[PDB]
Amino acid sequence: ARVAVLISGTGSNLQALIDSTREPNSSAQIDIVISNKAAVAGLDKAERAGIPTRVINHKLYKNRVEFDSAIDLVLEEFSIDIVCLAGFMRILSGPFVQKWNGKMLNIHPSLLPSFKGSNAHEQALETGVTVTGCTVHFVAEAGQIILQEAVPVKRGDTVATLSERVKLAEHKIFPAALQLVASGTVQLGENGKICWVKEEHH
Repeated sequence: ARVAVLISGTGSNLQALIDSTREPNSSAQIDIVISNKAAVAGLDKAERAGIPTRVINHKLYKNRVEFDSAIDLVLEEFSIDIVCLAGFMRILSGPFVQKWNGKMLNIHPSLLPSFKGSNAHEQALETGVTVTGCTVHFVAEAGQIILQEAVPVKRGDTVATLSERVKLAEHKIFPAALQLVASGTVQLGENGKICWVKEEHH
């Protein structure tokens, strides 16, 4: 499967994703990294790895739909099968999300549905949970969960220490989820729920 990664900044998890696709039995290849912001660290990561990049500036389009259509055109030109969001900070339009239904992944630094939105680590700490984690899910208008990994909150943790621990888990589950979807092992059913598929090819 041909994969695109959309970013807005540092491209958190991008290197983890790249590394996984270099592995022997990978079902995925990262073929393009697209940013809505020029000269961000994630682009440099991609470029240093020899992966094509594109910058699509939202300020050059009339509205959200026009902007997302420009992204989609690039995805079409590169024959992309699957999209991963790595710190993408714009809201994708309904039409874009619908087209990419069951083919676009995102990650969140909590065990959804807990701690939705920004600052999930601070939320976990303020709430006083002893268990948090990360969730990779398909993107919807939210979206069906593919994988989750629980991560302990330790006594004395700061936002930084908890964030680093959750990031190590993300480095593991984002590529694992990508491989599941790229291989066809995990697919979105016609009923809108996750389907674990037994593949014909052995």
